Amino acid sequence: VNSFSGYLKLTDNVYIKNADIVEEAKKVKPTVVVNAANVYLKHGGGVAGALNKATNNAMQVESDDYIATNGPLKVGGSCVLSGHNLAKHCLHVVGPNVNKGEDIQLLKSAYENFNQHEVLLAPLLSAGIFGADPIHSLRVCVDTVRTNVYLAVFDKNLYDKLVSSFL
Ligand SMILES: N#Cc1c[nH]c2ncnc(Sc3c(F)cc(F)cc3F)c12
Repeated sequence: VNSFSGYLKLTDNVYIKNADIVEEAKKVKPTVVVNAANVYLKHGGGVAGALNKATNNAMQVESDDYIATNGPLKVGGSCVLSGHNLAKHCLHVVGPNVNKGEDIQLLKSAYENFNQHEVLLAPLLSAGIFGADPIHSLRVCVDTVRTNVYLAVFDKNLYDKLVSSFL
């Protein structure tokens, strides 16, 4: 039993809800919140911009030190950093950005990072400003992630479409 509330169950391990991931993280304080990161951990907009703002820029400060030490992530890769006031940990996962020409096949690799954590609160990877089809992102999620994932979908209109078209 966990503290996530109001989710629709899609599969044995994938759950979904119309919610603002920032407000959902602040309420649940999950072990792991997933950020829709880029390789530079520059959290400017989309989910990353919103998560970073909620930490009062502490996520960005931590991230800049991480990059100065380690260099950029790979597309499809991830790193674990602090969750600050939102979660115990933040798993920064880089899905391919379609508006950058990156191979959508890397989306499966990106979701594989979720399997290193038993339970996660997460957005759909590569959705929103990363330009991929959210219906496709949900399909890859369900077909790749084996651990317990609670998906927050900000757009109520998109959420209803994701539910109604789910196979
Ligand atoms: N900005 C911003 C946000 C603030 N809270 C959020 N909670 C969830 N998602 C997003 S952005 C987004 C989207 F619009 C569509 C999609 F398919 C995947 C996404 F990550 C935000």
